[PDB]
Amino acid sequence: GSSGSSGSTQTDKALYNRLVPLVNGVREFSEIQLSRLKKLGIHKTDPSTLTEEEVRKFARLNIDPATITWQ
Repeated sequence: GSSGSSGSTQTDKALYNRLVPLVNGVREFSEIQLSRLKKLGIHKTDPSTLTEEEVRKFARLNIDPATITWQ
Protein backbone atom coordinates (compact mmCIF):
# COMPACT_ATOMS: atom_id res chain seq x y z
CA GLY A 1 0.00 0.00 0.00
CA SER A 2 0.88 3.69 0.13
CA SER A 3 0.30 6.18 2.95
CA GLY A 4 -0.32 9.79 1.98
CA SER A 5 -3.18 12.13 1.11
CA SER A 6 -6.49 11.45 2.84
CA GLY A 7 -8.56 9.50 0.33
CA SER A 8 -12.35 9.35 0.36
CA THR A 9 -14.25 7.58 3.14
CA GLN A 10 -10.97 5.77 3.79
CA THR A 11 -11.49 4.33 7.28
CA ASP A 12 -12.13 0.59 7.18
CA LYS A 13 -10.61 -0.10 3.76
CA ALA A 14 -7.19 1.01 5.00
CA LEU A 15 -7.42 -1.25 8.06
CA TYR A 16 -8.59 -4.21 5.98
CA ASN A 17 -5.13 -4.24 4.40
CA ARG A 18 -3.28 -4.35 7.72
CA LEU A 19 -5.51 -7.17 8.96
CA VAL A 20 -5.08 -9.24 5.80
CA PRO A 21 -1.59 -8.36 4.48
CA LEU A 22 0.01 -9.72 1.31
CA VAL A 23 3.29 -11.58 1.79
CA ASN A 24 2.59 -15.02 0.33
CA GLY A 25 1.26 -13.45 -2.85
CA VAL A 26 -2.26 -14.38 -1.77
CA ARG A 27 -4.58 -12.55 0.63
CA GLU A 28 -6.14 -15.07 3.02
CA PHE A 29 -7.57 -14.74 6.53
CA SER A 30 -6.06 -16.58 9.49
CA GLU A 31 -7.31 -19.09 12.06
CA ILE A 32 -7.55 -16.03 14.31
CA GLN A 33 -9.54 -13.66 12.10
CA LEU A 34 -11.91 -16.44 11.03
CA SER A 35 -12.70 -17.76 14.51
CA ARG A 36 -13.76 -14.16 15.08
CA LEU A 37 -15.70 -13.67 11.85
CA LYS A 38 -17.78 -16.79 12.49
CA LYS A 39 -19.20 -15.24 15.66
CA LEU A 40 -20.64 -12.48 13.48
CA GLY A 41 -22.00 -15.05 11.05
CA ILE A 42 -19.78 -14.30 8.06
CA HIS A 43 -19.11 -17.68 6.46
CA LYS A 44 -16.38 -16.29 4.20
CA THR A 45 -12.74 -17.26 3.70
CA ASP A 46 -11.46 -15.05 0.89
CA PRO A 47 -11.30 -11.25 1.32
CA SER A 48 -12.93 -10.94 -2.10
CA THR A 49 -16.37 -12.23 -1.15
CA LEU A 50 -16.30 -9.82 1.79
CA THR A 51 -18.31 -6.62 1.34
CA GLU A 52 -17.89 -3.09 2.70
CA GLU A 53 -20.59 -4.06 5.20
CA GLU A 54 -18.60 -7.08 6.38
CA VAL A 55 -15.24 -5.32 6.16
CA ARG A 56 -16.31 -2.40 8.34
CA LYS A 57 -17.72 -4.94 10.79
CA PHE A 58 -14.63 -7.15 10.95
CA ALA A 59 -12.64 -3.97 11.59
CA ARG A 60 -15.04 -2.43 14.10
CA LEU A 61 -14.66 -5.34 16.53
CA ASN A 62 -10.93 -4.63 16.27
CA ILE A 63 -9.99 -1.25 17.72
CA ASP A 64 -6.32 -0.34 18.03
CA PRO A 65 -5.16 2.00 20.83
CA ALA A 66 -2.76 3.83 18.53
CA THR A 67 -5.57 4.82 16.17
CA ILE A 68 -8.58 5.29 18.45
CA THR A 69 -11.32 6.88 16.34
CA TRP A 70 -14.68 7.54 17.99
CA GLN A 71 -17.19 7.49 15.14
